[PDB]
Amino acid sequence: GHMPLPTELARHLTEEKIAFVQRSGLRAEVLEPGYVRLRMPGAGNENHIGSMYAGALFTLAELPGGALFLTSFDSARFYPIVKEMTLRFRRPAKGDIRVEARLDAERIRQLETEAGERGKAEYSLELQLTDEQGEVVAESAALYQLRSH
Amino acid sequence: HMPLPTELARHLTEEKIAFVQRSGLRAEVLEPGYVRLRMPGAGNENHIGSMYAGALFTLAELPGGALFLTSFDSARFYPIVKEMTLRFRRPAKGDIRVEARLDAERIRQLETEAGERGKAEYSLELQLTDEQGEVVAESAALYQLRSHARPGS
Repeated sequence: GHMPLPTELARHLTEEKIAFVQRSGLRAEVLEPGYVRLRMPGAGNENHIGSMYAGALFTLAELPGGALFLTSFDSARFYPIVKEMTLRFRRPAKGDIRVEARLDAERIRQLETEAGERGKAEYSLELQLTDEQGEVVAESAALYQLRSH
Repeated sequence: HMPLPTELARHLTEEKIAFVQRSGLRAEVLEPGYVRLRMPGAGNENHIGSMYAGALFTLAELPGGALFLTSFDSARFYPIVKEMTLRFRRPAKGDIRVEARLDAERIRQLETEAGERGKAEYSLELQLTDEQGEVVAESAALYQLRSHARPGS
């Protein structure tokens, strides 16, 4: 079905399940069906020139893929496969950086219909990572393949 | 010649950036125009039995900075990554490695252009491999070698 895990529990999962992610201090601000918002703290994630390291920005952009899948898709029937991800670093990322990712229920229905019928469906997430002033510091594009069990 | 002695270059590569240090990334070879790094599988696993995508990205991305440390005046210039594509080929199990190079001539062209114009771009197209030599991921990235601007300018 599409019943997401109880929120508070899902937040701990998102922030702690993967040690690599847990060590970065990544926090989940919102975990809803069709909408996730995460925050990567600047502290501890700085690079060699006073801004967020590219790998931390990548992690922030990558996580919504799995988080949004769990809150929006029927995980008992399908599973996601990430084919590739592209990051564009537009400006120095200073302070805490956030990202929002959306996929409405209608889109999920179309995708799962296709995945169910043909065995797989392709979809993507194009996100904007923003700083405290709302400026876009980086943009990501991730190509996913919805696969049926 | 070498812009930095080996142990110092290795220390900077593995520890200058805390995010990288925490991952346990190790430099196997660091020389002008050539670097080889290794990301341990232990501690970098995702929830499904293979290396987390973020660890793969870090391994694939760092060669840009490592080559900078071994090939250029690392006080006069600094590197930045502009854009990068990472393609996942198969679950990455065990320790994963990557190697990258810049020929002598390209190094000269880059420092000259960065010195005269303030910036110069260089790209890297790399393959990450597991202990059996299987290609687990492939990346393409654009970096910029930049000179420090004069404060107040």
